[PDB]
Amino acid sequence: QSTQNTDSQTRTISKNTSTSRTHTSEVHGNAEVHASFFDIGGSVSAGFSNSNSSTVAIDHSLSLAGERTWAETMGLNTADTARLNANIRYVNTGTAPIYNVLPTTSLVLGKNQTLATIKAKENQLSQILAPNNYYPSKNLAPIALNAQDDFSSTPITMNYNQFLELEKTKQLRLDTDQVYGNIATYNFENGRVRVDTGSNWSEVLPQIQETTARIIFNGKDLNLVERRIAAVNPSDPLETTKPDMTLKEALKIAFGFNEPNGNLQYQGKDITEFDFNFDQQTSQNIKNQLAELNATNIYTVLDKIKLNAKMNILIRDKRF
Amino acid sequence: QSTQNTDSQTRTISKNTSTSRTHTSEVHGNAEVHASFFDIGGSVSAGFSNSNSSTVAIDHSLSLAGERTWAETMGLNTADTARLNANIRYVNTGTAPIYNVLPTTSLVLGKNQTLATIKAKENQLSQILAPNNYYPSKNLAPIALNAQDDFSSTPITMNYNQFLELEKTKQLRLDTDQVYGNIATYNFENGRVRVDTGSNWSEV
Repeated sequence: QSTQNTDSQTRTISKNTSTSRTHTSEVHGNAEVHASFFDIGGSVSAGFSNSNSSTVAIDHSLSLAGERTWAETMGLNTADTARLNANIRYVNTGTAPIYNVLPTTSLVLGKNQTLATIKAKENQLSQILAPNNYYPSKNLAPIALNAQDDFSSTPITMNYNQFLELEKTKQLRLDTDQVYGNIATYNFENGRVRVDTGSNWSEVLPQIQETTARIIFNGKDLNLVERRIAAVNPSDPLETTKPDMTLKEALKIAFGFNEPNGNLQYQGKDITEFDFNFDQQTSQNIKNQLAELNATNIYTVLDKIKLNAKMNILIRDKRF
Repeated sequence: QSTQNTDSQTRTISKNTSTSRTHTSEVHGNAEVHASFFDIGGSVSAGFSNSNSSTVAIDHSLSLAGERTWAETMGLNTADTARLNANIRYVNTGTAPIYNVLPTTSLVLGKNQTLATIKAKENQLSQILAPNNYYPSKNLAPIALNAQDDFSSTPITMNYNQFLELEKTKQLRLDTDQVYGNIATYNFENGRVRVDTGSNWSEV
């Protein structure tokens, strides 16, 4: 955005000089009739007129011209027309802490046109992220994602059509494609927990998901809580060596379910007040298990339902 | 793309002064015939006319000139006229997982004119890619390949003829020349699977 002002005082001096010459011939013609009481007369005439002129002229001119200009400019580049700066905050809803967190965020315009994929840089790195914590901690203002460069030296650019589409629709989603982070492990020697920057959670997580039943449960104030319980995988020889896992045992050890008087409960609520949903595979498996146990109502046989790897059980409060 | 506006109020004052001189000689000539009931007459004449003139003049001028300009500019560079940003997604149709994936993509205009070969940068890296999985996972929006630089700081540039050919034919293929990635191997000691960044799948 430019502006410009201008003043101009001009002074003009003009000398002028002229000469003229004129030759003018004229042929006059005249006729007349006169009459009296007894006298009549007539007349005829012609007039030979030569003429000659010479004119000299001279001029001076002053001219003061004052000018005052205003100007105003707007420059733009259709590739680089806007810069995104996303305030963000990390959450850890899991059970383990994660160290030196570097989420790979991706900014998405409209439906699924990805403006940019950004791995976090040193400015966005989070040293610790303990479970049920935010970074920065919830009282503090969210961190600024500004840059695409490894060294945080280039703006997250957006082009003209994208910029127009964004101030019209105002739809800018942020995907979390993946999260980098390290494990801190206990050192048996001097008891200190140390972070290995070699090992990282992406090595470990798929291993966990591939060998444990997943249970999502929201009896705690209708926030989803995802636990994973180790469960036998019949086709994998190492995975059969894990202790047998009944669903009731899983609820007890993972979600604080207990039986004060012979019935499963969550704090003061009975298990029957919650309902189960399964992914189609798990629904198939529990189908076969209810078939083998000759039961119909599942709640009577919670202690007899064996869990398996990659089971997914969602347990919701019935009232909602 | 530039635009410019302009205003100009101008004020002009003019003083003028003139003098003139004229010398005009004239030779008049005349002849006449008169007639009455019994009387005829004639006449002849000549007229000597000298003339002399001197003219002084003086002038004042005000001039208010208002001008209003609009202007508009489009700049371009024929080497750097367009920037490609390819949304992409990785698939693993194999049987093993692959770690820290960095595919070497190549953007190809038309038949086989390669616009650019790009190894993935840290932004496009995929930590795990388990078999029968997509990165990012299929519900999420595809990742943005933007840059040619090692540090993701330069746009994937395209020149004018290439830009025209692309908005005409709209043929922009993406080849996958090769894929970098590491193996995670089982550690017999403590049972953890660990990724060796030395060893990689192209060896295997």
